[PDB]
Amino acid sequence: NLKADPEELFTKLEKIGKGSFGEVFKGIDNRTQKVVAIKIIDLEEAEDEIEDIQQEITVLSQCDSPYVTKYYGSYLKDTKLWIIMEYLGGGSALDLLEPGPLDETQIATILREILKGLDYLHSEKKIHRDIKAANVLLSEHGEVKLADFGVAGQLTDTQIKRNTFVGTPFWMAPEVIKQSAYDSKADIWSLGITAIELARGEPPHSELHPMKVLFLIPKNNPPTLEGNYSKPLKEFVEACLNKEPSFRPTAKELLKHKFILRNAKKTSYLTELIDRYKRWKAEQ
Ligand SMILES: Cc1nc(Nc2ncc(C(=O)Nc3c(C)cccc3Cl)s2)cc(N2CCN(CCO)CC2)n1
Ligand SMILES: [Cl-]
Repeated sequence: NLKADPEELFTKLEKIGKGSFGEVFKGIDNRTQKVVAIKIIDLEEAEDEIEDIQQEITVLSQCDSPYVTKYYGSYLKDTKLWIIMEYLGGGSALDLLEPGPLDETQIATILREILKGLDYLHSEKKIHRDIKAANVLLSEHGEVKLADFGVAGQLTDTQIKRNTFVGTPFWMAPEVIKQSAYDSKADIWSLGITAIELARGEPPHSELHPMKVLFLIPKNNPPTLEGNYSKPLKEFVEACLNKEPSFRPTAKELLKHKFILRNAKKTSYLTELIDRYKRWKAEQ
């Protein structure tokens, strides 16, 4: 369902990011005047990532959830491919960390919405494989959605596990680094690392070279959350960061975890964080 002539339907506005894959622009849906995000990739300079792009578009085209960035479509325009998504204006969860620490209500609220996204994806037999705060985006009023499906994987009846080495090293599950047969439980490990990232501001080993953690993670005991945090938060992290994937809970099970039930509140309260970042960035 590749479409054509994107500028008949969208207005391309200013660059807002990226990067490695391509360049990302703000845009307008001319039909509704809603704002969109447009990733433009020139495919005559592709040339190996082309297979990954095809996979990314496939995954995007099959997702339909409040907890995953809304996909408008992929458009051919001469030599270039336009990947068009809803624009979320609140920043990423990583951005929201920059001015300072979160409290456990904010951490639980964000984790609960990530979990609803993971529950959705995993129920569709999809694996995100790059869960981290940078890939968790917020609307300007605090809605929280998963983004960047650039390395997302799909399980099928004939392929019940993946084994591809993808992800971001600090957040990668040990079985992914080992290139063992793995599934959605890899996302649950990454969620654990993300919980530490939300609590501490950065993942375990964050001051080491990424290549070095590739040997450390499979060997070392799993990270724990250290510091003056509630016991249920520490337990939530511990549950996620089990070396044996089958011992990790599902996303569905974690939604009922004491940490989430006791501390998560309305997403609209996250506007406080969004405002904090806006103030901070304006003074930086
Ligand atoms: C880089 C960036 N994106 C933003 N919102 C997005 N919504 C959806 C996105 C998305 O779907 N991208 C994407 C695409 C399009 C294809 C493949 C894969 C992916 Cl990941 S990106 C907001 C933002 N700003 C807001 C907050 N700041 C001001 C504070 O003062 C800074 C600027 N900056
Ligand atoms: Cl928004």
